[PDB]
Amino acid sequence: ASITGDALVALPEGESVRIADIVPGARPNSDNAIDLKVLDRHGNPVLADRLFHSGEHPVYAVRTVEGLRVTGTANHPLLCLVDVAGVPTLLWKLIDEIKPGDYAVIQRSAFSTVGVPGLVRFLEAHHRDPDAKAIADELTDGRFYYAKVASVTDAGVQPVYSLRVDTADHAFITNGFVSHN
Amino acid sequence: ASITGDALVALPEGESVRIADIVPGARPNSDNAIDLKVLDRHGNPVLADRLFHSGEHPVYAVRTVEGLRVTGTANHPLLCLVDVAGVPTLLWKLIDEIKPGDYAVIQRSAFSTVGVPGLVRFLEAHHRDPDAKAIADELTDGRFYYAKVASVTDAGVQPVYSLRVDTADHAFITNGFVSHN
Repeated sequence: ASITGDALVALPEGESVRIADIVPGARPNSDNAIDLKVLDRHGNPVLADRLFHSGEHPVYAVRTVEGLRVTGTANHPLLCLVDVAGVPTLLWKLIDEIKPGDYAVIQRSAFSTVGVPGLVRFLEAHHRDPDAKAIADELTDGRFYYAKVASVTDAGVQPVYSLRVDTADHAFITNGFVSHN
Repeated sequence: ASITGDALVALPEGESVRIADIVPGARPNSDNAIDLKVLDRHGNPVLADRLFHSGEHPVYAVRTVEGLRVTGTANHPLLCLVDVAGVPTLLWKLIDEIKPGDYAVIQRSAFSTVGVPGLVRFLEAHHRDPDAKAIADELTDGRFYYAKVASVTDAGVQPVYSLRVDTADHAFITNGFVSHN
């Protein structure tokens, strides 16, 4: 939480909706019950049960080398591909902490460059790490794309929204980016 | 139904098991209850509740231009990309009917060339077909690969197996190929 009203929330069947339109005319600082099917971290349909309009807050624009962009608050978490002691790990980073060069995870199903950054060296260096094969599988999922962050810029103060998704993961797709509730 | 005991059944976490090993030593012509999580048509975990060893039957080897191969009976259904009046449609074809040049659907998650054959012409020709966008989405899923069939050859008479998957679709992954129960 939270992102700007223009973010497109990925829905099933190649469909998508701006978050400000899920509860058209939602009051600022309102907790609204909804029953929406939304794509999760893997592009699979999951249930979102609350639309929160959290009022207006300072917001920052994260832009990708490819031109993708998402605007949300400083503490809004986006899933990034992080190098943790040699192992490429999928981890939530707050917008606050994203810097150019970071790799944000993109869910390709949200639409209707080359390789997992650092997987090769990881494989040849590790590989016979019992979970090296399980790791490779997840990173390697064909629905993922790793976009290089170009810039995180101040975007002003804006009305800001979030969803509540019924999932242990609590993630949804906003402009191709994997967002946390 | 049915395929040869060597077919690898795709399981979650990059794991896989030969179908003859799900119920080691299963009797020929036996209906066996199991509780196995298996990947479905999209690489998502689904429940398989029966392992059938259907005795020995004539079997045929379907080989792909890339070298992929699956061996099963004449009436065993494999999901293929078929041109139905200009629209690339995912349809079950029996091994009996597969010919070189056909495109079998491969689920990439079963492992740990270029483009949807005929989608472009379909898009430029159709596109503003209300479901043209929903269609493009499914065909376009990053987890799919379309392998060109090179040959369907007689493979002899062999003990043959099948799973029962708890799904309206009734599909499972066998050697990368999307098989029907």
